[PDB]
Amino acid sequence: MDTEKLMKAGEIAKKVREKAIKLARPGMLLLELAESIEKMIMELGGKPAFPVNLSINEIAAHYTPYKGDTTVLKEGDYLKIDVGVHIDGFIADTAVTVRVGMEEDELMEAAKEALNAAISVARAGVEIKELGKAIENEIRKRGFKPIVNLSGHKIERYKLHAGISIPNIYRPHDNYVLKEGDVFAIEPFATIGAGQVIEVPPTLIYMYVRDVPVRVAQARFLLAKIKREYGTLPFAYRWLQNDMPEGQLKLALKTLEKAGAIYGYPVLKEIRNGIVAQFEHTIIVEKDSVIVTTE
Amino acid sequence: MDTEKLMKAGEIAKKVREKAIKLARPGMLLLELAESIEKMIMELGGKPAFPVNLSINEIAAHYTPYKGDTTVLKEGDYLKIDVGVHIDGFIADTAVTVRVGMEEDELMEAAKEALNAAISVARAGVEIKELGKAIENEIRKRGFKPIVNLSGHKIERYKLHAGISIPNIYRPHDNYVLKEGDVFAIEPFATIGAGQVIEVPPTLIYMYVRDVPVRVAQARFLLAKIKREYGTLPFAYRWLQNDMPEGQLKLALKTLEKAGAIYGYPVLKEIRNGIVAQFEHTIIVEKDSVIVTTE
Ligand SMILES: [Co+2]
Ligand SMILES: [Co+2]
Ligand SMILES: [Co+2]
Ligand SMILES: [Co+2]
Repeated sequence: MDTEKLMKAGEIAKKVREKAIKLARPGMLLLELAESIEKMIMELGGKPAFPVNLSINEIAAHYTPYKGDTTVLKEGDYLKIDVGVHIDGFIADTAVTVRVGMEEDELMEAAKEALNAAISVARAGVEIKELGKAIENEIRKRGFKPIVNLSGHKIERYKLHAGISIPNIYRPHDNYVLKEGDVFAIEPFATIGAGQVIEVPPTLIYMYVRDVPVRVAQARFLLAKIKREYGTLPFAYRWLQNDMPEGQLKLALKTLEKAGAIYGYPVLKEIRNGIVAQFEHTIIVEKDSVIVTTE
Repeated sequence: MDTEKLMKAGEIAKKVREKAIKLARPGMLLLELAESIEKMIMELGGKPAFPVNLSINEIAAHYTPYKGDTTVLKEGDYLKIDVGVHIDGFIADTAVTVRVGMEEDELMEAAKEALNAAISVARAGVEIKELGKAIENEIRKRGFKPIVNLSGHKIERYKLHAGISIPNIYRPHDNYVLKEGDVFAIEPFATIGAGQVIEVPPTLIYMYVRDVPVRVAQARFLLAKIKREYGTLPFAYRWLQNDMPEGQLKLALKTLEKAGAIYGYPVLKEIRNGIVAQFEHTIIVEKDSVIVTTE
């Protein structure tokens, strides 16, 4: 409803993402990197739209450190930094892949070019299948495979994944027409593996879905807290770690997940352990072009 | 508006579908089969929602005979019969695979069970991803591959493919939640091939997409007929082969395509030419269950 906040969120997302790239040096602790970016988001005037994802190599997405994580970056690691910022619910979602301490390679170039190719065809009145075809052709002509179950997505106020997605493959019936004012995150994922991700432990990210009558008090009040503190945007297990002892925390989240009150987003790994590269920008559809808010 | 028109469309689609199975015998002309099915739809009181698709073996979908087509069913052929009926815009979309002159096999069973699995979990409140998972699990545990770029779809009045899809694979962000009153066609495709379909000539089905000024007169009268008789639902090239000679028809159709008035839907073939099996039903989502309009 207001492009000013979408542009502000995008400007902030761009700034933090570019600083995150500078911090991604061999030896950097992931936890330290994550907290710096999220603090930087704060210091600039926005709130995180979701916890910063730092996904290494075959880990495609949904990895955000936790208090006690000793993972450090290593030279040669294909680190995907996925950052989201929101200004009053208006979101900017962007991502880049850095090969730690090294230079970009062909796998990375395929994902980045696929993104450029989809932005180039996007405008009001274009069918989503057109973006999908653009993305897939760029990835496949370079000898890589697109990830079929991870895609771009429509973004609405306080709703990161609005329902309509922009696949990284051409689907003949993806006939949703981009409308003026539509906000979408386009995110090609390329890999040398099979082209599919699966969920694996641990679950570091969750999202509130519904108020469920939970009996045990500890879980009942956590839902209430999650509810008004995070609302409908994804939150990290890390964000709740100092609020209560880890043991009961894990139990409460489980109880809430088992009752269907919140849903967990387990780490996503490429099925054949193939390295995954990803690039992403958020766009606002205009009549004849698109505005890339995170560029 | 009314679940009654939806129920009515489904009853006719089922009857017609059950008749088509009986006629799928060796030596049957696809053209004879398509014409009989479509005439029966009209005899029963409905109008085709799309032309009867008769897709054999590696041809996954979008094949509908044309006048002069000599294709006949051979014993052993995996015939996918996809039929749709509408009653004043309210659609029933259903499909079955028959191994011509033979009994059902594991490939067909996987697709069928995948469908039954998705339906058993569907009800208001469930995210689309849960249906994707159910489908993918039944196809994969039997050793086959779900088709990644062909899938189920939300159905709206006079809109066969409404935007929201139900994939045959699990995607973690398919979080559209089924709502009471939603109408969807669940359609698992399974194959022994790679699991992906590509577009190949000919284009035997088209669909009116936008009201554009046509400079040519026969193209303009043609578009007038399309808008008048088919509206926004797909139509077969076959349905127009009598209005004007082939050459005039081809050129008028190309002018309309270039003008952006209609969109062509080429035949879909499994990329590694693997046999494709498909089953499909239309469902109306209820509070605690679903009505399968096409059973
Ligand atoms: Co992102
Ligand atoms: Co995204
Ligand atoms: Co169908
Ligand atoms: Co269908």
